[PDB]
Amino acid sequence: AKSLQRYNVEYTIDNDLNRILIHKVDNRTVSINVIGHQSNDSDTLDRLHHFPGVATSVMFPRIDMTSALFVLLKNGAMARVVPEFVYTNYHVHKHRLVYSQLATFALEDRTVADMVLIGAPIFRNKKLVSVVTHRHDDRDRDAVMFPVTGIRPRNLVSGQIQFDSNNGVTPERLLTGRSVYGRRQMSYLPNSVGIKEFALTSVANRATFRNLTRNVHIFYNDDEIVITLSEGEFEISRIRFDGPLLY
Amino acid sequence: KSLQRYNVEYTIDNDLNRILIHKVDNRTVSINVIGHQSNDSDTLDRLHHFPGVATSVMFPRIDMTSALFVLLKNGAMARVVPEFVYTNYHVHKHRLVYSQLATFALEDRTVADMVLIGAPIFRNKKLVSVVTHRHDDRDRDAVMFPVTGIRPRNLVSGQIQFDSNNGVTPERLLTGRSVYGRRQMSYLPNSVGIKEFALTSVANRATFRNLTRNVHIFYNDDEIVITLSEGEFEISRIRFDGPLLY
Ligand SMILES: [Cl-]
Ligand SMILES: [Cl-]
Ligand SMILES: [Cl-]
Repeated sequence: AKSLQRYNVEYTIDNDLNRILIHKVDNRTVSINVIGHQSNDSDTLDRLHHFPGVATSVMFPRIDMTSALFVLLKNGAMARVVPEFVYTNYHVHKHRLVYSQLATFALEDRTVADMVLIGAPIFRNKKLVSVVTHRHDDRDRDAVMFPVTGIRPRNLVSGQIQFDSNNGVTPERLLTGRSVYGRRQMSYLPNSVGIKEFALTSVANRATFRNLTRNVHIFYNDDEIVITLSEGEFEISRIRFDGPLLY
Repeated sequence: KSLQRYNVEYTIDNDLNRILIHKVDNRTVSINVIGHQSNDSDTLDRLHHFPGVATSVMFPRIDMTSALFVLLKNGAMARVVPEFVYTNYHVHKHRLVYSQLATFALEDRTVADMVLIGAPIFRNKKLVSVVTHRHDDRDRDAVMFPVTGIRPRNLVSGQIQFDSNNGVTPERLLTGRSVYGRRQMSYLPNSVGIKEFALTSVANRATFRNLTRNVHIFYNDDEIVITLSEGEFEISRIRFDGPLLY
């Protein structure tokens, strides 16, 4: 297999897995690995930059929500896209959650969207800035949405959380009439003790939960994301910011 | 005797240059402007906490385009638009409460000096928040006033429980340094340098397990980094836009 080239990127197309593999950037060998929401926990990813959905030996710089980018298509042409939307994505590697709001572009033409392969280079002023990781067919917008992973854009939030649990992180939809405390979402009144008594009881009993297994939960709806870190049932921390969550 | 404006009953305290709100919506309330560190009274525990306040009344979400009216010491009101974003925080009983907040600016310092700590802030003739902190943004040459309450859309809020009795003291992130956990360091030694420090701390994670939890807030004009650490091991970080109200 001989490598194709575009701008500062040498790559190949893998038709079995329907992916693009980047072999060189700026004239040297790189490792750019698209991760699902959960990595394989390989030690060799430890020494790479992590942004949601990717572990990369190459820095992905900050983009804004107004400048045009060019994403490489399966046929060698490129699509001009403006990442003016905001979606949140995440992955877990070795008991560390990496999450961020990310600038996100949309493709209304699903013929073009199907030509965008996992791992496809995303260019800004003829230099690689990111690669295609995840996609989400948005019902309400009737468009396929593509986050552009990399360094946190201005006006958005990113973070990381170390936890203990081996089941990883699985986001859960926040049901109507429920509020979150720690690991749990509950209605205000009992039935289940109810969120107000639970939160008060968990805080009062802080010392019994000290040093127990740390769990991270991600509660989402269309409008809001809540991320909590808990030990036992005690909520060590919470973060709240705008959805949508790419999931 | 109490003064009354819209749904609020209040008094002006001249000795302390602050406004005390006694009633909202025909009932007795407790609205307490907190510094960056509360006195840790148990009576604040059952109140709503938003940065700089503990309040028995809900402060609803505001947007950054609609007009608000802040009550002045002379009984008149200033029309303000909270179009700016600042971050504020306070600590109550080893819990940090922080949030980006919609913030208005007063360029006229004579009017700003008529805005008192605790002054009611009105939206459509109903209390929505109160004046808490202010900041002379000598860059934009205006006095900035956060409007504390529920996190506005597009902004971030959070809370972190920690152990240390010394509270949280923000620190300016110096040029050429990067943060890991409790520390900001340059990349190369002279100490150990942040790259070597972060790797060693992550490798030695189990040696810091269950040690004292500290929260640090690292800031410059453009960015705020908030970390939670046990010993030197960074449990979590969050990064978002400055400025910090401090
Ligand atoms: Cl590049
Ligand atoms: Cl981060
Ligand atoms: Cl919060």
